[PDB]
Amino acid sequence: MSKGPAVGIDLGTTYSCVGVFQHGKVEIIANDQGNRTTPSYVAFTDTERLIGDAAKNQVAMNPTNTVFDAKRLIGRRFDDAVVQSDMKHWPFMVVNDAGRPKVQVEYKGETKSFYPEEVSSMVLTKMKEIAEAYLGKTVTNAVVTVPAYFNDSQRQATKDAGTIAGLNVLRIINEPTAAAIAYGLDKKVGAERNVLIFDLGGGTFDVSILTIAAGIFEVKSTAGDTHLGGEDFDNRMVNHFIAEFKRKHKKDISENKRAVRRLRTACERAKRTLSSSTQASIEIDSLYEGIDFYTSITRARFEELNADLFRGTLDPVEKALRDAKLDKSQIHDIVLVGGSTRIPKIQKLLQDFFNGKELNKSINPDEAVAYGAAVQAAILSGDKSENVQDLLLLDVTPLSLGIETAGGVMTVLIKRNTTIPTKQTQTFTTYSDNQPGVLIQVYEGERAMTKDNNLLGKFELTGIPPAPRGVPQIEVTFDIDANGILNVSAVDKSTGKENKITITNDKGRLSKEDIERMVQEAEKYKAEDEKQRDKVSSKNSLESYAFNMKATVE
Repeated sequence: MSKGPAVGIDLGTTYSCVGVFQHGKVEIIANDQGNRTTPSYVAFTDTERLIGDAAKNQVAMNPTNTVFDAKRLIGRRFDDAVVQSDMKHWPFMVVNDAGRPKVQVEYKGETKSFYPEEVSSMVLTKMKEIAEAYLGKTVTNAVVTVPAYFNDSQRQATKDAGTIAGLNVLRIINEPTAAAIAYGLDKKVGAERNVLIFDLGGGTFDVSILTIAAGIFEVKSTAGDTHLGGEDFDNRMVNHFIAEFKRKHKKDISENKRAVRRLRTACERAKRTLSSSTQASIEIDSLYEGIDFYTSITRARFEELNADLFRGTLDPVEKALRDAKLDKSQIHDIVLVGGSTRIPKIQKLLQDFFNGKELNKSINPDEAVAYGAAVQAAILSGDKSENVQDLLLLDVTPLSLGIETAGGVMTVLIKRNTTIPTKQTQTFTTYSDNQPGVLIQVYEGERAMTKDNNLLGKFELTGIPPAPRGVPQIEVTFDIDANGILNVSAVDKSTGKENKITITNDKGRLSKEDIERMVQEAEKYKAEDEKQRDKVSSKNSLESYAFNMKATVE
């Protein structure tokens, strides 16, 4: 049963990467031309379909038929605005075939249209063969990564792209998570940990704040820039020089395209140099009108030229940190991913922002994602990962615990991940005037409304002395002992009367899967939720009725 291990793939916008976990080590597969990453390009000519390095190298000559940025369409509807705004930036065509987009090209003389998922399948196919060449055995099982903001639609389209290329997609995990996995930030289990994934690619920038605990991943917030990346920084260097030329020789090399191409390439190499040297040389023989161009930029002017672009970097970090509701100091880990994160200045800013905290960057930033996806791929096929046999780990709550408050809303008493033997208490009041009593109803789950969580038990507390709405004081208590049992009790603070219910939290009633499946939903609905997070107000208990009364309109 050793006919094909597991394959991890980072389906990136501009480039893609495929690695594999073999012999207790991750290995990033180089392609047929020696590259670790492969351009996500698919060119169509009158004699063949090109993919990867080969397609991209001829883009200059066959612009209208060399497609790229398919990841920006995947799962979307032709009328999506994001799509309408992007189309305006591409050489090739996008047509609307019954609601969904299709790139149209001239292939072998004929006009052809392709769904995005297919364009991607072509990328995954070259990726698949890259692996099969290295492994010498057919590749079938693969983990494909995707951005955290992607919606169900996009996830399924990314998944269809793999099955179209004969790939069985074990699972789709988020790029921020895959990154964390590559750095084994999950296997560090103990206290709850917050992780900020700082991803700066060739043209995409994404910030993610993850909370890991008990090997479970929850996406707290996402933020970034969908049109910012390395390319942009090179541009800053390219115009710099165009001007410098026009100023030295009173000649604008803009007319000539090849001149510009040559310029942009020289700058691309200089940027790389600048990440590890304080200067970079620029030598182009007969750049424009026979004129030779020989100069050199200092990291300082490079930084000066992208000054705003670089600092702007922290805004999405700040935003993300806010939407995640926590201070910079509450971040346990910072992870660097994306080629652009090699730029000294970017690192300086990120680190000076966190007061010198150490940055996780040892793993090639371009491979981190493909790397982790490869690691996650093994575990789902056969890989030693039983850390729960050394002694006694840290027992925390699997799912948030709580009670229904007027309106049918969830009010947590003990959020998930709280150490195990703890008792949390909170006070409530009646909703309407002279309320007979309150209905205590224990709920579990991570969603905002109780209808979206699981009901574990309920008990009433009658005998509340008639009082103006908001006067009675009921002290609810959630007590969880060592062995995991939950005891929910309510006390009317004006009399001493109480009532309790013991809930059997014992038995593997929740597998790793259930938790995740549920956390994923909570983040998939973080909006309807963070917005429903304003429906009513306060902590008051319903007139002794579960929100299982008559539902109304839309």
